[PDB]
Amino acid sequence: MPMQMFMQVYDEIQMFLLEELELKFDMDPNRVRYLRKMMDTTCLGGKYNRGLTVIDVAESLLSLDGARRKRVLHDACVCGWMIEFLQAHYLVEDDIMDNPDVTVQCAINDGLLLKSWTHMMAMHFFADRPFLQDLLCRFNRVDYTTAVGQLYDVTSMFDSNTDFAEFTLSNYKRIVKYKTAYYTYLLPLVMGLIVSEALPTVDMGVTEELAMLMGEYFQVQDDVMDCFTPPERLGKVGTDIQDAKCSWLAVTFLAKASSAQVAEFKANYGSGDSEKVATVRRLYEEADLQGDYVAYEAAVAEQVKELIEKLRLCSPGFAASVETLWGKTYK
Amino acid sequence: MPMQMFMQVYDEIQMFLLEELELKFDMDPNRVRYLRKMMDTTCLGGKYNRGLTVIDVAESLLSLDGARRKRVLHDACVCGWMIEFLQAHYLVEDDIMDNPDVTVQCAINDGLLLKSWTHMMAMHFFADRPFLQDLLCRFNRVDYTTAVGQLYDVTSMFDSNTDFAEFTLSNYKRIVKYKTAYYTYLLPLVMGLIVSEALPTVDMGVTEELAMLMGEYFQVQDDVMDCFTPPERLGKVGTDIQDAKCSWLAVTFLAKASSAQVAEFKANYGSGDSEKVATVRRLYEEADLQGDYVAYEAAVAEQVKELIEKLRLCSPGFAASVETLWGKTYK
Ligand SMILES: O=C(O)Cc1c(Cl)sc2ccc(Cl)cc12
Ligand SMILES: O=C(O)Cc1c(Cl)sc2ccc(Cl)cc12
Repeated sequence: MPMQMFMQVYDEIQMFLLEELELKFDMDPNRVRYLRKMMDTTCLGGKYNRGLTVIDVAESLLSLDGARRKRVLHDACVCGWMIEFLQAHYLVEDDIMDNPDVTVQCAINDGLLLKSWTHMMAMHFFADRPFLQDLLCRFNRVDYTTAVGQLYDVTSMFDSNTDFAEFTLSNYKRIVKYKTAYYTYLLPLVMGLIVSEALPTVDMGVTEELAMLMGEYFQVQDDVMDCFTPPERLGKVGTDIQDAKCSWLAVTFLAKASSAQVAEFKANYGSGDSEKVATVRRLYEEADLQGDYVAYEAAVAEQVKELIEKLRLCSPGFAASVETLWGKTYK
Repeated sequence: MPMQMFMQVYDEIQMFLLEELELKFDMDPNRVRYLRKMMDTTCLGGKYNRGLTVIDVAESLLSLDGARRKRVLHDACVCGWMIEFLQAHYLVEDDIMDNPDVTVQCAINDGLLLKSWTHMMAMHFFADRPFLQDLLCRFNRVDYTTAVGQLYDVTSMFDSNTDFAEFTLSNYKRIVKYKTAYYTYLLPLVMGLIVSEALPTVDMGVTEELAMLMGEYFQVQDDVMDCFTPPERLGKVGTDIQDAKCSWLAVTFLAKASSAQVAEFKANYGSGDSEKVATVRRLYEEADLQGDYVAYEAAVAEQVKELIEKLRLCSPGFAASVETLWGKTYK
């Protein structure tokens, strides 16, 4: 029922958006079909973890009358597609960042449309909901937060706009929090609470802390996999070393390497050269970073498991949905 | 007083946005100063016609108590900077469209921040205004409209996503309406009405029609200047011919050229080659398009002058501000 409902609502949102373009925006069929294909290409195919989290949160909060239920679950699905479309928008923007060219014009246009669609679907489906303004404001603030996170990320290896000054655990956590944790972990949880009209019934502090911790757990595992998981298993080519990213491996290595090992890391980091990437990997391996990875994740897991209990004392149904979100990350 | 007030409010908005980043978003001074410079580079230096239109509309509607006045004029300035920042965002996106590259990453990031800033400044300055929701919805709808206009523009010379099928006056007007007229002419006028709480006191039909007509007048003159005004006088290098744009010159020429002249236009349009661009210019000159330009603009001017009178019958103060907006275009 969750996935089936989520896909049924996608068809509903898509038909609304496309009929609106045809009826109110003067769009010709060739362009409508082009946008149907583009929307399917960019919004479908993933795991829908962000979107499905909204549904899971709402169902927990209404179970713990069928007129309110049907409405809350539909609202949860629209909110879920708002986050999936926001994610689709970020992926398009990232694809331009890693590239009279009409393909680049179309990618920029696609990025703008996908973001505009999050507002169009909200303004329509939640038109007479009293939560519309708060939902829009929290969504916009989270989107802004992500752009700020991207600035921190993209400029991590620079400043005074090659320096390893910002290669610290505190800065790594700043990047993860802003760039990923707010829209991936916090926003789905918050949206599920908004639609359920149960936003003031939860300790936001513990929830924000949980979102940041789960985001941190996810990114550390993501960083390790980028470097060590082979492309056929990973589903992409890992480029963090070449890109000179402020990764968990890089910041952890710099705190435990010797002066000559740091000098060796500095001379080989941020290069496309196969042997320099391999030298970096050798340094991570020899510094027993994969042993430290196990313990770091376990300590984060202990903190997550503890905070869910504090949340469960005042918000039991919500804590079980935060538990399922965690199980999807801990997997 | 208008420009002085507008610039004073810019300093206020800038300091709010930058202090918010420093205090609430964990931003380091080097990045705050970088964003201050980027905001100044992208948002300042223009004529502020869109932003100043908001101020001019508000002042007409409150003159025709100092507590309501001071508030309405400040609100007009924030709305004006929302449109100027929206314009700054479109220009950045256009600059990416005409281009581990950190400069491209930063331009994409700049585009996202400038748009997010329109929401951040609205959510703060209008936090307890009853018009906040309507303002956000009308602004978002206009932004979406512009992205749709960009799709029509960028794909005008294509379809089934080189065809001159879409090189028609009706399609030219569709591009102008969506791509330019809604955010340049309609939005400043609408925002000035919103802040003045005088939105239901005007015939929206005549206003929308005026915005579309002024946008059309502006674009026809802009298209002609792109082709015939030399770069030192124009302030840019005119590239419409090379880019194979659906310009007023191209659509007007195709309706009055002979089969062999159309064949000559088709073989030379959309090329960077100096002699092919010159052949296109020769065709426009020989088809007496600059004679037709004079009459087309005069007919549009007659329609504009007439509709302002209809508007003046029920909304006199507003009509004088629509007259000043028109004088800035007719110049
Ligand atoms: O869905 C993604 O993009 C990344 C992703 C995983 Cl991989 S596991 C997981 C668990 C929860 C959430 Cl919200 C996201 C994710
Ligand atoms: O300001 C611009 O970008 C273009 C522009 C002119 Cl050039 S004259 C004029 C008159 C009114 C408005 Cl709203 C815009 C313009």
